[PDB]
Amino acid sequence: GMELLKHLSQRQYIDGEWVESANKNTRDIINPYNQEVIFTVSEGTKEDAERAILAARRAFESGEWSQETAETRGKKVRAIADKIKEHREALARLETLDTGKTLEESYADMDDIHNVFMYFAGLADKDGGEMIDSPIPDTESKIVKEPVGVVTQITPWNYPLLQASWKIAPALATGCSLVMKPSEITPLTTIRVFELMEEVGFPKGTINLILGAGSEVGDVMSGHKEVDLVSFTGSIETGKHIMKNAANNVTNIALELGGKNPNIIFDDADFELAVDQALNGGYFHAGQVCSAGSRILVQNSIKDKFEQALIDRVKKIKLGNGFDADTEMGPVISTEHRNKIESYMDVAKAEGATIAVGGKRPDRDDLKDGLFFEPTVITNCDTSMRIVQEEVFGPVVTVEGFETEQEAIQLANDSIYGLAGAVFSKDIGKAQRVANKLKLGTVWINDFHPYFAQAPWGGYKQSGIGRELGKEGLEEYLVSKHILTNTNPQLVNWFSK
Amino acid sequence: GMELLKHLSQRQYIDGEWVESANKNTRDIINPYNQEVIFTVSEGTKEDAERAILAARRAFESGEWSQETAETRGKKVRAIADKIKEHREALARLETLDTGKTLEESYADMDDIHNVFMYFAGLADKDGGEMIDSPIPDTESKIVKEPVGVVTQITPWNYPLLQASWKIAPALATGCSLVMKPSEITPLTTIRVFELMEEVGFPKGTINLILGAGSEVGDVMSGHKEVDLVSFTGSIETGKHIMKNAANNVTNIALELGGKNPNIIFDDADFELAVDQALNGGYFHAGQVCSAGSRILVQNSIKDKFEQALIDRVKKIKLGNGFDADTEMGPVISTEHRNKIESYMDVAKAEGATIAVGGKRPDRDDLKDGLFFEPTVITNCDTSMRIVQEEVFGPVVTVEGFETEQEAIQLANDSIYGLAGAVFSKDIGKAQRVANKLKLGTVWINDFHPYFAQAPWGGYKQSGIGRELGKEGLEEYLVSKHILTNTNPQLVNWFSK
Amino acid sequence: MELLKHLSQRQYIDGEWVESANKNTRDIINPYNQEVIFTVSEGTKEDAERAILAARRAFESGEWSQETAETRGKKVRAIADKIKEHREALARLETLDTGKTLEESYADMDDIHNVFMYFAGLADKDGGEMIDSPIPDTESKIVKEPVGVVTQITPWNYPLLQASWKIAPALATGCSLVMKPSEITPLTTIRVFELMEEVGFPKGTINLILGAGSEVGDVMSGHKEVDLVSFTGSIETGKHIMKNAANNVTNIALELGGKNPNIIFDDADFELAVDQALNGGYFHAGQVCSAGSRILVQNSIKDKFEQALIDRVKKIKLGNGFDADTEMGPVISTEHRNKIESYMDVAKAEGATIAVGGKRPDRDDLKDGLFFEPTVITNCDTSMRIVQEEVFGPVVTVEGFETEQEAIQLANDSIYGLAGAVFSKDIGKAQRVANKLKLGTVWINDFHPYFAQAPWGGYKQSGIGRELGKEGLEEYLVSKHILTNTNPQLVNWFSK
Amino acid sequence: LYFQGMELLKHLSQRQYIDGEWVESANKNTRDIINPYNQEVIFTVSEGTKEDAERAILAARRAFESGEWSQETAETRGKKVRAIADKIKEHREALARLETLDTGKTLEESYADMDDIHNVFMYFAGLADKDGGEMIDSPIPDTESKIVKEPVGVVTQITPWNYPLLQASWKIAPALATGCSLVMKPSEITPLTTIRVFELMEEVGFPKGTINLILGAGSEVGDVMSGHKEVDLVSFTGSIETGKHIMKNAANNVTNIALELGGKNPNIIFDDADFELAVDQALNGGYFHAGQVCSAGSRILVQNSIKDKFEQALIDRVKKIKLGNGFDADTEMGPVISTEHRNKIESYMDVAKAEGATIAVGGKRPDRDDLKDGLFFEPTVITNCDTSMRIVQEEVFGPVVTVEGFETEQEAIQLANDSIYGLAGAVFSKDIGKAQRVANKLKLGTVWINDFHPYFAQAPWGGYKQSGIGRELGKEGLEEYLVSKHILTNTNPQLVNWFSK
Ligand code: NA
Ligand code: NA
Ligand code: NA
Ligand code: NA
Ligand code: NA
Ligand code: NA
Repeated sequence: GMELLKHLSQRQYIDGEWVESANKNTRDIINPYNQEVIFTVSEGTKEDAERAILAARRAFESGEWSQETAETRGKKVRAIADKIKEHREALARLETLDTGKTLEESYADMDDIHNVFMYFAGLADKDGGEMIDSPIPDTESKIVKEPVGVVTQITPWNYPLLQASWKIAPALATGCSLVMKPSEITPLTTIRVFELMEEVGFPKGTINLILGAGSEVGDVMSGHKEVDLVSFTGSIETGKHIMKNAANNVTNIALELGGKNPNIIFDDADFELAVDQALNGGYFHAGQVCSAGSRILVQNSIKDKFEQALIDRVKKIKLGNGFDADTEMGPVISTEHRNKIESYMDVAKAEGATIAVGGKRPDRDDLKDGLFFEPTVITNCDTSMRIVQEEVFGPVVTVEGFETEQEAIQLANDSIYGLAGAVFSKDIGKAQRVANKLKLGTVWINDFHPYFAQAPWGGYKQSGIGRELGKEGLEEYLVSKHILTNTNPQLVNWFSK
Repeated sequence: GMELLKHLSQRQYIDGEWVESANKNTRDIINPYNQEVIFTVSEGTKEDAERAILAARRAFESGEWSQETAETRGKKVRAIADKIKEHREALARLETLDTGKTLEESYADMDDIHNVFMYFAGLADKDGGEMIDSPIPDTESKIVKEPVGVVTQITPWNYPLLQASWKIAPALATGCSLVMKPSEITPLTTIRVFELMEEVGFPKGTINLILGAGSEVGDVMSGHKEVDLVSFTGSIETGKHIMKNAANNVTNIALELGGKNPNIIFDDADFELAVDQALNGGYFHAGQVCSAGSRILVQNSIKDKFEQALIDRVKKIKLGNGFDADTEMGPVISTEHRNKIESYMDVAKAEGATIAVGGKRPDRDDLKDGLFFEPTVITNCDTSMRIVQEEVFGPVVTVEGFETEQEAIQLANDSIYGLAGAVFSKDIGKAQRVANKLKLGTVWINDFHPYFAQAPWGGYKQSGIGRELGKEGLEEYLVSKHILTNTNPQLVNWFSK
Repeated sequence: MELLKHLSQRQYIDGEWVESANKNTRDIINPYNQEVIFTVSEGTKEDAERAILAARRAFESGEWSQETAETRGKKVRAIADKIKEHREALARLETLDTGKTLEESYADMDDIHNVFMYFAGLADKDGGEMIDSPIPDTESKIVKEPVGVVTQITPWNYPLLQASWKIAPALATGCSLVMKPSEITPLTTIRVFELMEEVGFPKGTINLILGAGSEVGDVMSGHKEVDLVSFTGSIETGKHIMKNAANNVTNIALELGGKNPNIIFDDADFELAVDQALNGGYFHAGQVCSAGSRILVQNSIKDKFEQALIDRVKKIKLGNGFDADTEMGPVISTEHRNKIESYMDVAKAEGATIAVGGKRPDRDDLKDGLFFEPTVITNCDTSMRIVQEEVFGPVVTVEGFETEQEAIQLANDSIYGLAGAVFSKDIGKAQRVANKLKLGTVWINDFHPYFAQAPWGGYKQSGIGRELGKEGLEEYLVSKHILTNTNPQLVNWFSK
Repeated sequence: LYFQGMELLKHLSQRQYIDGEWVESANKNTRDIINPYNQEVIFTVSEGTKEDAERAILAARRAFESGEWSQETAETRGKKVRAIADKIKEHREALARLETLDTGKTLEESYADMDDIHNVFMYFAGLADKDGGEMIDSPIPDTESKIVKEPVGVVTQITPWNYPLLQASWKIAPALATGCSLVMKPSEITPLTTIRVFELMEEVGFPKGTINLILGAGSEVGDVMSGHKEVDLVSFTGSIETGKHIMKNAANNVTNIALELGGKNPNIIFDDADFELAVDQALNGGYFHAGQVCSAGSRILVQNSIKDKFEQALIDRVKKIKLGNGFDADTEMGPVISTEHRNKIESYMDVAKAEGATIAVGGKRPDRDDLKDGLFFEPTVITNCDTSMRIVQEEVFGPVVTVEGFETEQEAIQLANDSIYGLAGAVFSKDIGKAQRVANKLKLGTVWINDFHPYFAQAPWGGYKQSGIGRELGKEGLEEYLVSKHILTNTNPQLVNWFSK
């Protein structure tokens, strides 16, 4: 469906105007299902990014949005939520066109996105600070929460609009001015949400959209002196660089990098549930969702049976066009990403692991032109291997065995990451013991994947800094100010007269 | 009084043992009043720092402190507070010996320190997380707050034990394990507080003290993979380096880097109060306290009179030995710091400002051997000058005029810093308008200097990242985990059978 | 006429619009002309019992109480949207029923929308706490649940606004409710129940009882299946309700109005203070719960203030609330106008001066309605009954004071504690006074503001508990401490 | 005849404490305090008058209005509350012995109590300066909106005979931490530890009138404490009948009430419970403090497949419970509190019989020589009963348990909730998921999963339904002693011009 695109903007949005790149450069956007060019958009310059940042500062300083009532900001955020639902069908199709995920996955996404905006809309006017009981007589002490200021927001290619919603909603609810740059390879739904936000109506410069991967654009967004918070979701290497650049101005950072999310299955788990959720954990969005569970840890007494049950089902996963109802798994996002996955299979082999199923591009005629990769299970591996220690971010799972509860915890925590993970067991007490010991921002007990606006999401260790979603997510966009009034000021007379 | 030192430890404290440096290196500690060597301590190695970090990790993982009840942690933090009060006299004298500040200032410090530990002791068991209303039927969602983990803590020379208290108290209250390194030039009260903490009794490895050059062990304390939070208070250049190092492991950072704190005096201020508090803001601890007000902004109609009234009083400030009750202002901290202050006077002159009073080392016989510098007032300057834009951190103030409320706000915000500031005016409504527009973490209305454990302290912009003190200060030492239990788990059956 | 042509005339119990069990009815009056405008069911005590039992059944079924908080919020938001959609007709109905101006009713409907919206947004924002247990190997959590079955009795001043303050949190939290509006002003409440039915809630979640039938109030306050009784109205009725609630140790929330003081210092903005004294005294003919009937004015400006106030009072335009030029409508009922008249007799007997007003207006177009002239009473003091007792009408008293300390002492010399104002350009002084006033809401250089984001309620005899804000929501929740011992060991205290 | 235990009462005050002075009753009336172990008079104290209570209330109001305590910094109030806590620990031994002397409970139970009481004061000391209100994001442009929390004002506090000093600590600690002024009246039959804690509080030092102690059950004293116009909150713990009367009196001034009236606390034992744990905890639930603690579990609901075995195991152990002097280390259960209370328990056994229940064991006063003079009653198990009986529907507050069977999870929940009460209860099952389902459906302020009795200052305690109004302990408990004030400042006030000029 190209007609989606006939009225879609191809430009950046800076200081209230849809504008081309300063040098008129463009980029061709691809559909991963067939590798065909589907759209062409502006490829911005570092100067365009600077300009958007300066526009955001100007707007912030003008106070039109930062001084708007929180109730009114909430209404405007709610109007965005309603736009998302109104345009659910076209937004879902656009996300499927751009990212390759199934239309059913995109629908679920748009429902979630609506709920993200709705949550933050409702939160906007619920906490402006606190009154402090001052330990000094005849003083009044209060903490006032203000918008952090100017924020730069960089989003990834896995769930572009969802990740955008997680950043935009609190930023707008709190009164910040923002500059957003989506992944250079998946900008379509982000352009669309900016059109919608423009329709809702915000003061000029409050929201700005930069497009591309232009030289130093990232560096400007992370290193500009007028930025108060840089919020980045993406690769670990890029994130570290971003944090180093933010240091030059002592700028707050929020990072969500990925993680190797463990899926711990005890022998007293509901076996069929555990297999089902291992599949779901490994292969939803071809294993590219941030919540993906690529590291299965299964108790030794059920390991052999578990491995086979998993493989039996992996063999039946239906690959195809995300627009087709029968498709269960779409393609991976890009050539570069598929190549990384292929190199990892080589690593697995070199280390002596077994490719139990999958591990190559599918041959089928209707899959030949797209960026498909078979769902894969790697067995006979251990925590010392690169394939276990490094996240591939593809439709690939590893399987390790464990003997004891203590061992499962130790193995699961033997990782540089700390994003999310699950424990499966009918023994809820045991599951809760494991959950309390796992160094992960989210632990699921007898589930896999859930996240929602009402609860914070983020990582321990190298999976990130800070939180998105929930009240903690909103707090990344606020800054505290202690105003202390002396209501009966007297000279101190410490120095001589 | 060097009997204060006859049983003071000269060693580091690592994994429950007082130990020398791995290479037996030492450093001579000086009294700034007379530049005499007063004590010799171990000068630790980068391997000593690594060892302390590994000990903190081991202890953390053992759970003896991290899994102790919050109530019990609070009792132990309270026992520290009680030790501080019990040893108030000797601790105050030690701080005066090491830092040069007056004994009265040290006494006030020790009272404050007691109150910091007491506040956090009381906070320890007041919030373990929250229950979330899950949007998914048949699920329980909770957010549990855990200690962040292993923390490294680097403190400055201005208020060594105070700054230590701000970091140690929440770290211990929340169940973290810590490695602390005080300023290489002022370690004495920090050594002493470690002896006191050891007496209170903590599991081995919970607290560790490293001594010596930040240039040796700093990179390890900021860049080690087993650290979960690096908390640094000190110079801006060092802080940026520390944050860039922390990025290598995506490590949380908390920074307080000082600031050029404005003191805004309107023509309807209580005049005598404003002069008094300008003196206090400029010259308490020879202008070296983090709350110092070096940038005075005074309304033009009272400026000429204000300048003279300030100068009249500056001429009478009594410099001397901090142990002498008549002393109002002690020396500055070191040769290096005094040299920086002298270079700044040269800058002021080169830029065309006037040294209205002071601006040199005092001549008097009893002051000749110490690191004294005269309280100084610089006039005829403006916001474009280096002397206005750069913080000297000494007994020096600049005076700028302003015509309007709007101008005062614009000038005060024309700075890279954002730590604290004051507004003086009998028109409380106007003071509140100004306070709301100042980009500062603390604004005082008709006061100067107050800070206290009940309220968060920290900076906007280049003054820092995060907060110390208050509930927010405690929160730096916690991490959130969302535990989601599915209480009626069903297969999803997204994939084929 | 078409405004009422499709409006239900019945009660709403367990998902059905029903007549009274005895088919009794009550004629509803328009205070502007005293004409009967509508006829509705006058329920029985058995009807009230049946609604309470229906609410309990629904609560126990869990369809609403176990609905997700996010979904409950969407439903409460849908109510808010209905209010805005029907803003025009709802405003006209409130004016018809209560007599207040159409402009006042419009403002009301905008506010009511915002009340539902606020609570919709709050519904899913706090489910309880994790506690750091002092017992090793235990998990301690506090789960917040709906309080249960709630009865809600509302007054005649701002019927739909007061209904919104109660309904919004009750629904957001998952309670089941039984509401009874003032017998004399049920129209907008019937309408909002039609709208809520359209939004769609499980049968029994919401129920509407109409009337002042024998023992109906007593059933709503004294039934064993009720978990909270929330009442807004007169002090005498509130006390009776609390005594009845005691028979089952039932939570009560009460809002009983108050003598709200308006303190004007000589350094106030003078014209602002006169303007706001008028607004405080005479908005809704002085019948709004935020009304300021007790003016305390500093002696040095008192004479000038009194005359400025009187000059303006003489020009206040009385008339039909539907007419744009009307500034003040009639009072609510014959009984209420009679209470106001008896208070003027008291004022005279005590030796106060009726400086202006104090009687029914004569004008031809006003003759048939329940009008009472805006009134200013001067030369009075805190020892008088007129100053100690609130009349809740278009009447203000004026007392002088010399000092800040005296103003505070006078303002606190009252059984009430609902709201009040301080007018002064000296903000530090206004803040000192505000901190010392025993009132749930204090305005500095303003009069009347209230809003869903902040709690409203009274100290002393003005009430128990709060409505609006997070505290208001909390009246509809109950805390449960669930403590799990994760390594239970025998205690072995008793011998084996 | 002298013995070292006399040092315990020799210097203990016998008077009330009003407006900073230890004073006798206005009419010099006194009351004899008894030790329930031997029914001997152990001490004589003032029995105050209604005028004494009025005077204390007026003193509290005066003090509150003076602001010396209400305007003290929260930090400083916390230090003072902490000093009280430290006094409790310092005098732990004597306070425990005194509580055992006055109430009859074992010395080990009193020791545990004093540790708890210390922790209560410590918890509130720590809480005192942690929340002064909120800044509100105002929907009106050019306004500032804040909520300031103030002490509620003058509070009256009436405590029961079961855990006199513990219940006193639950009330005093938040009242002082928040800056209220208080008037406290302990149970007329158990005032000793309350007098002692007032001596200790006076040592710590508070402004005159901030704390006041009334003693007795004098005519209309209760009525003055619940119905006086100068009171802002009445907090009562005790019987349901008294609580209702108190609430009705509080209504005359529209006065806030906080009530804790006890309850019939269910102990639900599934067939997949740890059997020996469940029998152990059923004993603990039924018989700690002779079943007089407020957390007592008198209503056992046991799944039918293990009911017979459970009933016999319970009875086998009940036969071995050691009754005796609370001061003796071997004592497992002490006497009941008074003659009137023991009589109520005896009349309930008559009711049980009339209704057709079986007294499986106990049900009478013990015969043994060393128990003959005290207010002892045998630990009792009543079987073959059902939810329609008075003995199941009404709480006896003694060393008595009833045992009902149930077949299903749904049935257990239904039966457990078929009660006018709502204080606390337990679920025993190795199936934690099931226990959690049951816990969420029970209409009780506290639910224990595989435990019985725990309460602590960090978590609120209170009842649904007729067990009470409001909460004690935790942040919610502190909040009973605070009142909210919304201060709204218009920072750019403009005339409205609604009325014509
Ligand atoms: Na991290
Ligand atoms: Na300085
Ligand atoms: Na910063
Ligand atoms: Na009125
Ligand atoms: Na009240
Ligand atoms: Na109740």
